[PDB]
Amino acid sequence: SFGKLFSRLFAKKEMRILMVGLDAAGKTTILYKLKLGEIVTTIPTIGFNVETVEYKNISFTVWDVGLWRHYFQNTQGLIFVVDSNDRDRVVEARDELHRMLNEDELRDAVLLVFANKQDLPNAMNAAEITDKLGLHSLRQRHWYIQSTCATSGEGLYEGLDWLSNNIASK
Ligand SMILES: Nc1nc2c(ncn2[C@@H]2O[C@H](COP(=O)(O)OP(=O)(O)O)[C@@H](O)[C@H]2O)c(=O)[nH]1
Ligand SMILES: [Mg+2]
Repeated sequence: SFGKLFSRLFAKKEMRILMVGLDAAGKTTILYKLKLGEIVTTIPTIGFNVETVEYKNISFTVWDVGLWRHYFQNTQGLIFVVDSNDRDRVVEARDELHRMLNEDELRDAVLLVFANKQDLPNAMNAAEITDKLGLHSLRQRHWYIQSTCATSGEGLYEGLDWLSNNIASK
């Protein structure tokens, strides 16, 4: 499944794909669903828990948003996970997304937004999320938004296919 997607990137030097988002967005769930290796938790500085899956030359690195700079230098992809059902935190998610995009060291990173929890009845759809995250206003960035249900895995392949293809082409 996902392994073949990411083995496209074999030619690259050691790289990072950062996946961030507010607490409860579904990040840990997605990491587990990838099935690309054990999720290992480290605490590099007091109060800062990082989860990492190392698959071949790729480190999937996950923390909650809402001294990160040393991680950015080899980050090729940025995945931003939003709870599509959490209307009351979408403004906060927009702010955290754009602060991340304001980091000079992430200028060239490819952006994948997972609009997660699409299984939920009252979830905002991907178009609403796009509007509310100000994605249409980005002009230099390569970005894509993908509707997902992390607990079933639905949508993960499609979004990761896009992400890996976009990094690979560089
Ligand atoms: N309904 C629904 N629940 C989800 C989905 N993805 C994750 N969750 C749930 O949301 C909660 C938070 O997930 P978690 O992976 O720990 O979020 P994290 O804080 O971003 O690491 C858990 O109860 C998950 O089962 C989804 O697509 N749909
Ligand atoms: Mg988590």
